Amino acid sequence: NINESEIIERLNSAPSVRGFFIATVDVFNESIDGLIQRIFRKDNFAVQSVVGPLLQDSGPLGDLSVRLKLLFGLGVLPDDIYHDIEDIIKLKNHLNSDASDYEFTDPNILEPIKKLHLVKKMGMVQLEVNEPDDDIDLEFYQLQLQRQQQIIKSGLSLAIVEICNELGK
Amino acid sequence: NESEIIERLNSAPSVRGFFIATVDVFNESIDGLIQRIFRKDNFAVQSVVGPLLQDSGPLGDLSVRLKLLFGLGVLPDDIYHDIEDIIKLKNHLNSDASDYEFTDPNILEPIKKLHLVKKMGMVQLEVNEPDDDIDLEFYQLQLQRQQQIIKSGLSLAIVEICNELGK
Repeated sequence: NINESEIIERLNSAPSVRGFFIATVDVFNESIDGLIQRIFRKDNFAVQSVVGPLLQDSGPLGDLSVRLKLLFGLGVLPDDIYHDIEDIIKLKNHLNSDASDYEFTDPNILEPIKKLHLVKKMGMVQLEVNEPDDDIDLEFYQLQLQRQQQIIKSGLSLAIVEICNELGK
Repeated sequence: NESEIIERLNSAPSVRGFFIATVDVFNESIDGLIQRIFRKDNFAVQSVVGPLLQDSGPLGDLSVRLKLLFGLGVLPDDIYHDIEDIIKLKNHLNSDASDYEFTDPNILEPIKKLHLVKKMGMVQLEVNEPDDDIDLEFYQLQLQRQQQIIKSGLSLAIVEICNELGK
């Protein structure tokens, strides 16, 4: 349970969508930084004297996105993982450029998340929406809509958790 | 391979000329290394790898791309430093309005400092003069002889380095 419950606890904690996505790229960031470090000899102080700078923020390999391209290019990440992470990073940036807030139930969020290889792998679960003159009562109309969101977000969180597990092997 | 590059180092008319050809050589040898160490197939991969490697890309640079090859464990310490070291030097030269000569100290000392020139075996020195004048003829001709062997020595180092880069 450990590692997983930690990070998914962390994702729950995220109050908002923008909050959420920030936390997940952060999560990935740490997760591939554990990898980058497993491939550049953890140790020689001589060798870290090249590598450290290479990988610092200001360095040519400072940035998460480039760090992905490398690992992918280098035959270390699988296609499907390379794309998913990239796709999520790119989504976070969009939202972070966007003045309007969105919800996990919204087309321009939900649809991105469907395209993602890993939700295609794990399949997905969604609560049926509000329809006029269907059984749903309007006093609950709202709490139910929150509840759709928490379902979607949780599926996503499981995807993310899976992804970090692969990155860990 | 081994030879059409001894011709390159040869046809170089000058210290500056020499070092420019020699990092060109380093540049293309290491290119083909870097290239084989990366995935080199699928469009999607060549779609990511293409631009990563190209010049404006993060791995555009030679020296960046040596740095990474070293950190991956691919290049031995000795050869990383030597290439790096010879690069510092070509650049030095390329920023310096003064022409030097292989027997000049700012030039020969750092070349004697490389791991291969110590290791393959081009080791010596030579007193600075000439004694007076009525002597500059003779002395010119010894220098001329030394330059050409120090030139040759480094050339051995360089072509060796390259034959490792491919191996």
